Amino acid sequence: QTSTSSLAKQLFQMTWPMLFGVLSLMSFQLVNSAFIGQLGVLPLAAQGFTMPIQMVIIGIQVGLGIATTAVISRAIGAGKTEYAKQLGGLVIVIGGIGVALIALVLYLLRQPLLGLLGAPETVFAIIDHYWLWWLASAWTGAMLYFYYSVCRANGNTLLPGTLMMVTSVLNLILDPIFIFTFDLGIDGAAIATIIAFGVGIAIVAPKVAQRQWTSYQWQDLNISQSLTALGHIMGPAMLSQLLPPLSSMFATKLLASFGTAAVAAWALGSRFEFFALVAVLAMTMSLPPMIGRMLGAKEITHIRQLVRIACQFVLGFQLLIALVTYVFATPLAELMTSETEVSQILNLHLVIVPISLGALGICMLMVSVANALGKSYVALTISALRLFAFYLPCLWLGAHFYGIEGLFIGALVGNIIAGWAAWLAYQKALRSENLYFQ
Repeated sequence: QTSTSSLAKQLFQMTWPMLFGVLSLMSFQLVNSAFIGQLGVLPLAAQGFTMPIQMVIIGIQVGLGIATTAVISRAIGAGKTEYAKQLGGLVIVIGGIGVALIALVLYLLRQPLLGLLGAPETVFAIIDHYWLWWLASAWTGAMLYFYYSVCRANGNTLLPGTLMMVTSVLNLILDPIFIFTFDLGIDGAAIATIIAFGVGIAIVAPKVAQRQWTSYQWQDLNISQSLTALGHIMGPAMLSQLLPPLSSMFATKLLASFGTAAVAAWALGSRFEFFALVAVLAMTMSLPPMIGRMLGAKEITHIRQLVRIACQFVLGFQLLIALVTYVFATPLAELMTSETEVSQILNLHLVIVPISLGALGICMLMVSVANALGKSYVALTISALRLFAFYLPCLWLGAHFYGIEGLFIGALVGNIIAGWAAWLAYQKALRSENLYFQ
């Protein structure tokens, strides 16, 4: 009886610092957009065309972290102590060089990239000097995140969780000082980020080295086999990241047919989703290290128990959020926007979609769990199935025959099927190979 209780408590202590960390980031990024917005239309338009490349940088970013968490934590479970810290140092290296190359390429090809996005001619002039500072903030942020991945892989989410809160507060304070006081404008937004993340790096890196989680003594390390182990998970994981923006991207091509108010409501509605799913998002970062470590230690019974405990939480916890959002949908929508036409559409989104978020959370959880078991291709399938087989077809059918209301209903049944399909893929993955014999 203690076994279930012990696992449930281990999961909670592992997840709650990740949760407060995730909440800190999204909170600041909202306040940061308000700060940039006070500069003018053209600056805010410049930040708008930067988000596409950000989601790609972040896509590559967490793709490596997922591989890092899975490969390293499993080595610890197997008792491969030295191999675990050598990999830690290897991740920091390939992440540092790889992201530096992307950032270098992105800046050189800015003029064509903004062409495919079709930006105003004035926005080009802002990007020329903003992306220099911003891509530097992107590299710095990726590095800090890589240190976090090494911490989580060693069973520590408290330290990255704590530093995410510290890095957000510092970023919040430096924002008005560098943007307005020092009068740097939009550049001050990126500069405030480099310093906030740099200070985060200054704290975590000595701590990680102190516990010998990173090593650069690669004298007895098979580089090619180690890069194969990482790349095996990293490969499909990045592709899995390229799909969720396409869920909201392709949805805005459909949206434009119903006016400028339907689009604005969906931007707000989908923004609510991320906050309504922070618990699952945090669990996506705390569950893989536990699973990966147990897989190496052949604790297969506890893996099944933990995943089911985590599944029961997500299903029940998102049911409550759905219920709360349901009864308070009208004042919530009117609080999120003062545009009456936008509020009414958003009102409909908050009583239809949120009840499906428990199913979508399961889908998210299975993708992260599948990756932790080394099943990166099983994970990619679930992601691709969710997007092209269920979500997009259901959105389009509802939008074609029933308009904005049908589109929301489509999102509902699309998430329910996805989550139920994600669970079955998981069950099938356990029967494909006996985990007791690797």
